[PDB]
Amino acid sequence: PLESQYQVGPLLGSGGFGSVYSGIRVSDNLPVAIKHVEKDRISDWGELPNGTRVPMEVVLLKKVSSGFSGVIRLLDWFERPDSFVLILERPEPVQDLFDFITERGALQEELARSFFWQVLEAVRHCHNCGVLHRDIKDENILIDLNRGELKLIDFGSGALLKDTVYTDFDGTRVYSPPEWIRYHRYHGRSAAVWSLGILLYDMVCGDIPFEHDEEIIRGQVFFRQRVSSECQHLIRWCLALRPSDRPTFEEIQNHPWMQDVLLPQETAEIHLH
Ligand SMILES: CCN(CC)CCCCCN1c2ccccc2Oc2ccc(Cl)cc21
Repeated sequence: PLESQYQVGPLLGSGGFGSVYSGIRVSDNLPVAIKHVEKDRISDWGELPNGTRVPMEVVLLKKVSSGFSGVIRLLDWFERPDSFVLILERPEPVQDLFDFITERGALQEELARSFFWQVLEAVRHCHNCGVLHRDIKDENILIDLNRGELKLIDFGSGALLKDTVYTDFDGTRVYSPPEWIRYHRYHGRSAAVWSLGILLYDMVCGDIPFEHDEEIIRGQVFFRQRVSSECQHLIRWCLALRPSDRPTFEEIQNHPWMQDVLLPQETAEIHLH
């Protein structure tokens, strides 16, 4: 019934996450994204309420797709003999944040503030749902250009949130914290905060701060672009070398740089129309 219920469109991209296509749900013409992954390329498995064997991505997406949030929701899934197929929300028009920043350069702080806030709200949501994303970055954030609303994608390197140590990582290296680089050990939240510092820098500078492992471990941040003392301070805080010197989500959201955020719609009127 998968081919009956969805009309397939153009390929949107492919990579470690599989292949993703543009789609339309024939029911009510809902725009969707159709993502295929081959079974032998799945290392991470978990189980359902009814308890069948599924990719962990499905377990994690189910856990975060209840109610509204800043997460692209899993609408349905299908097993095939050699692959799983996931039906996801698709905003229209949409652009990922990597492309947006490539095209438009470093973001004005008012815009970075709005965007970064919405990311923080989405990541808190995942955390509340018992999900750790583990690959927060520009390419995993979609922008609904009409509503000014950001949406997290790609739970393929994620895990159940826990309070004990993680000793595996298959997210993006240049967003990975120094403790991972040095010990192959991190805890969830504070590694997430590090990734968020990288993202914020990326937003306001138009590129990431560190390329090589030794820069990550050195942790010295240099600004190529004019950025306010308050934004610089938040970034250097998120990027504390010691995980315990990093702020909590609450402390990030109470930081003075974070005050007076624009709502999504205003953000789109000002910056996106
Ligand atoms: C690197 C950005 N872009 C170049 C053209 C490649 C597209 C990667 C994003 C595809 N994606 C996507 C990638 C990886 C996991 C889930 C995903 O869910 C989506 C849902 C809706 C849309 Cl519109 C897109 C996705």
